[PDB]
Amino acid sequence: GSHMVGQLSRGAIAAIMQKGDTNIKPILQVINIRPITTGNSPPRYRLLMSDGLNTLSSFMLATQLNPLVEEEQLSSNCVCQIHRFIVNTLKDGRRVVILMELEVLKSAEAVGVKIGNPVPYNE
Ligand SMILES: O=C(O)c1cc(-c2ccc(CN3CCc4cc(-c5ccc(C(=O)O)o5)ccc4C3=S)cc2)n(-c2ccc(Cl)c(Cl)c2)n1
Repeated sequence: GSHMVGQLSRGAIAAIMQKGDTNIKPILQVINIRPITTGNSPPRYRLLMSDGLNTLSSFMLATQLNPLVEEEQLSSNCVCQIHRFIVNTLKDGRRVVILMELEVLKSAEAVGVKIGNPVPYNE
C-alpha cells in the first residue's frame, strides 16, 4: 500500500553493521540473488538486500534455505522478515551476514518494484 518504504525496517542495515545486535527481526527487500562460486559443495547464494534507506550485498543464505531460492519463493523484489541471522567477520575485516531463518511476507510478483531509492551502505 501507500508509503511503500514504510513496509521496510529503515535503518536495520546500519544497525546490523554498526551494533550487531541479533535480537531484531528486520523486514528487508531482496533486490538481487546470485550463486557464488562453490565448486564442490552445496550451492551458496549471495543476496543484495534493502531496508529502504540502504542496500547491502554482504548477505549469504544458509544452505538449509536453498529450497526457497530453488523453488522461486525467494527472488528479486520479494519482502522478507529475517527471524534469525548471524554476522561473521573475515580475516580481512569484511563482514558477512548469514540468514538462517526468514519468512517471505510478500512475493516478488505482489510487490513488483524496488521500494524507495536505497543507496549502498559503506563499510
Ligand atoms: O564467487 C563469488 O563471487 C564470491 C564468493 C564469496 C565468499 C567466499 C567465501 C566466504 C567465506 N565464508 C563462506 C561460507 C560461510 C558460511 C557460513 C555459514 C554459517 C551457517 C551456514 C549454513 O547453514 O549454510 O553457513 C558462515 C560463514 C561463511 C564464510 S565467512 C565468503 C564469501 N563472495 C563474497 C565476498 C564478500 C562478501 Cl561480503 C560476500 Cl557476502 C560474498 N563472493
